[PDB]
Amino acid sequence: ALADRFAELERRYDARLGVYVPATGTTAAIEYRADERFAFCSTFKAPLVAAVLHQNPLTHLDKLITYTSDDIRSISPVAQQHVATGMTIGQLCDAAIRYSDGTAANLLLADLGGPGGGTAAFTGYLRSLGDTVSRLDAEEPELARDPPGDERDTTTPHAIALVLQQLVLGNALPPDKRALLTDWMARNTTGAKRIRAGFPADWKVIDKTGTGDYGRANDIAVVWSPTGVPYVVAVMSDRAGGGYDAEPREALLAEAATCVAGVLA
Ligand SMILES: CCn1ccn(C(=O)N[C@@H](C(=O)N[C@@H](Cc2cccc(C(=O)O)c2)B(O)O)c2ccc(O)cc2)c(=O)c1=O
Repeated sequence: ALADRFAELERRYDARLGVYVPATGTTAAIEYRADERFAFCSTFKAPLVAAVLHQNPLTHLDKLITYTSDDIRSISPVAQQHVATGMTIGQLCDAAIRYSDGTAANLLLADLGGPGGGTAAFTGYLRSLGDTVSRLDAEEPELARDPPGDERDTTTPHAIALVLQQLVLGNALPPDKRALLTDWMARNTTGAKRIRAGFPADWKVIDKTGTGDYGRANDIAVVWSPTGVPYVVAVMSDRAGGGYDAEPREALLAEAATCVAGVLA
């Protein structure tokens, strides 16, 4: 069944794969290594934006943040182009999710305040959603580079799925803020070859990707069936057998997602 197919994907890509799809009223949970730890990588940027939204009025989105070239210490497709002008908190949220912008993520972490440049506050926000598992210990780009087995900067497919479920389908955020998070994930630019590539075109997919060393490739998504039925899909992977320089394999995530989509259809 599904377990054997996931295991064959692991063999095919020389990878470790984790999958979680929460149960619904009519479907069973799908789980494969769902309670094993995997590095967040940039998937944390989605609940990070939720934390900032939660903690502030909507007018906070229009606050201008200034930063320097030396502040850019991670891949930052949007922030690279706005050193002179700055970026608003809302623009940083947009960039963090839609382009996986690392400087935007670090500035949003800083905006949360507190120890660890915001990382403790972020972890605290997850705790407020009942996630006692995940932890963020570093900012970008260090958080994507911990050795396999290190618990720093890790979550589990199970844990992050339940968090994303509350944020997008639940009531963790009031409707107006929830709609912002959902819109940013819906217009993500980095996910076409991952969960999106596993679901037929008549399914809606919103997502946030993560990529790291040791061949890390993650994607977390909410998907809607052609009749409007929602599901949460978390897929995480690494290729520790290839060492630090191992190439991430998007096709592994696309194949895993295709397996999931077939079961959910
Ligand atoms: C100081 C210079 N330096 C050094 C290392 N570094 C870094 O490791 N970045 C990982 C990363 O940002 N990851 C974010 C993802 C990201 C964001 C934007 C683009 C890309 C891309 O691959 O094109 C990837 B996240 O935390 O998941 C990363 C790790 C492995 C990769 O194959 C790609 C990027 C830097 O960004 C960096 O600026």
